[PDB]
Amino acid sequence: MVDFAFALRKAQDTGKIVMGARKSIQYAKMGGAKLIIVARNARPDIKEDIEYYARLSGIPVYEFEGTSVELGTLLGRPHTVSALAVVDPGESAILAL
Amino acid sequence: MVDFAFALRKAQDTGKIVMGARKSIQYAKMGGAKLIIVARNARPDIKEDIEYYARLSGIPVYEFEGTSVELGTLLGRPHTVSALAVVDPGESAILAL
Repeated sequence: MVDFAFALRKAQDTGKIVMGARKSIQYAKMGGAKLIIVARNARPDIKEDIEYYARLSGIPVYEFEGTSVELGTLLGRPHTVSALAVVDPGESAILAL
Repeated sequence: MVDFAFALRKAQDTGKIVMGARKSIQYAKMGGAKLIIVARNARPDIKEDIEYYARLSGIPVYEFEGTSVELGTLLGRPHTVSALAVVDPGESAILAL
């Protein structure tokens, strides 16, 4: 990952992202996302859940170094965000390896 | 992941793959691979190790449903293979989501 916060902003403004543990799980499970992002302190059960389905389908998982509070802030949401999925990167390089 | 065994064969024959736990760890750690594959029964410490570094860099990890013995067989190696990395997919669709 390169310049995560910038890449995330670019995806959010120009692409399509979906926020929340359940929705991200639905994606890791069913497909339909290009990348799942988890907060470092996302509750263990949620992280393991996402990680299991992500390995099942080969969807990449990226751990945001910071907290669910910091991730919510980065996303401009009035609440914590523990996980999200990138459905379309838009003009972002967030998927670049 | 779609038609894993076929996709893997195509990457192996037309792209670049690297086999082994240490080499895959080096990739998950330093970048340079597009996908890490782990056998279902790869020893837990090795899986966790790869999985940690993969999350650090957002490199996708795919779990092969079968054993390290079966994975070695699939790769035509005379030994078990617990993990590998796809450096170049070649003509393969192994990276498609």
